Amino acid sequence: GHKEVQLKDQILGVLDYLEKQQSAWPFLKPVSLSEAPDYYDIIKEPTDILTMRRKARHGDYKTKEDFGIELKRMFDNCRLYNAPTTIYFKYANELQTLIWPKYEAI
Repeated sequence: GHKEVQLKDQILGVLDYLEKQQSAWPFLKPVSLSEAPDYYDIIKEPTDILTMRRKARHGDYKTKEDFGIELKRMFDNCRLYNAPTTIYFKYANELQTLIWPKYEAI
């Protein structure tokens, strides 16, 4: 109904802002299974911006918190897989800092 429609539109607005930040490049699409099988040996709940966008468009987020859990996991996955000294880890920190207030405002 209208609450789910409104929520979808708000989530897509957050993902739009997310996707245009310089620190978003590592997170735009799923990690290639072909290129990086070892990634999926460590990360068992993968996600990325494109997958969240497609899920949102198709109504797969029933509540704000369902989206929040997956958005948080995107950053947590990077900081589990990659070392603290990598640019990826730093970009995860920078991007989460930027986006979390937008998420809370939903």
